[PDB]
Amino acid sequence: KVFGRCELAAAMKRHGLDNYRGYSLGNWVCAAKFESNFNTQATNRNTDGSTDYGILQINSRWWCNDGRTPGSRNLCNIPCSALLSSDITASVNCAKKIVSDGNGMNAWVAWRNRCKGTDVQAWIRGCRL
Ligand SMILES: [Cl-]
Ligand SMILES: [Cl-]
Ligand SMILES: [Cl-]
Ligand SMILES: [Cl-]
Ligand SMILES: [Cl-]
Ligand code: NA
Repeated sequence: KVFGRCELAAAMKRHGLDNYRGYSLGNWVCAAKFESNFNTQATNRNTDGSTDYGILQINSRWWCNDGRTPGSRNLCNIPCSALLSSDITASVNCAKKIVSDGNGMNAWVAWRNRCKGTDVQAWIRGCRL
């Protein structure tokens, strides 16, 4: 599923991601825009052999099991394919664990490079929230 901007903002808010660990909704919508272009089915292979999955490009190196990242962990205790569903529940719950692990949203390199320090509120402007 490819979300619309306001549609994703509404879903993220409903799942309690807005202001989670101090990060406003705009930060999460911005991260998703540049990680996946709002596409739940997004996948990308990393140089080390792991793969990033879903709307927030969660890495099989640490967080999910895809059966093909030898030596990796599964800290969210989910198949990586669950991160590709049209329902973003699994992605949100995993993202909450990632952003809680000490480095905040810096875990998402696209957020650090393209969202951090910018007018992130622009990403939710105009939406009926
Ligand atoms: Cl915001
Ligand atoms: Cl594996
Ligand atoms: Cl393969
Ligand atoms: Cl959803
Ligand atoms: Cl933080
Ligand atoms: Na894994």
